[PDB]
Amino acid sequence: MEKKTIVLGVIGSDCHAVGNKILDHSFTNAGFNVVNIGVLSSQEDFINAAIETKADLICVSSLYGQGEIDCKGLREKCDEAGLKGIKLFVGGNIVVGKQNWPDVEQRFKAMGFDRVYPPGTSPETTIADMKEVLGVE
Repeated sequence: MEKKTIVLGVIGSDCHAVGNKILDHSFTNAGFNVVNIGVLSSQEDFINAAIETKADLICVSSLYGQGEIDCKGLREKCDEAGLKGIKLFVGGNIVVGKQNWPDVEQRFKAMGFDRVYPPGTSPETTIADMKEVLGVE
């Protein structure tokens, strides 16, 4: 929970990475470690490196630009009950929704250990990245 490990990346077509947008600065604001992959959706590949670095949380810079891979990727990592990564502050993740998610995160509402930053947030919300996840939920 206070593990120094933040694996960040993804994003689709949007300049380059307006998510990169120093969410890694929040690393510093968490006294955590950096595990920037890039703009890939390395599931089972960075899951092998999630044992390595010991990914505490995952920060996606995409509102579904990772598929059902990253969706039931970390949910499967919970359901793994071996790989630690039950904290997923998934930036963007599904547009036109906040709290009230469709049938998709209806089942992942029950899980709902993953929060999302609504489209139109700020890096001010990333100060709140590791403020809530490290604090209490």
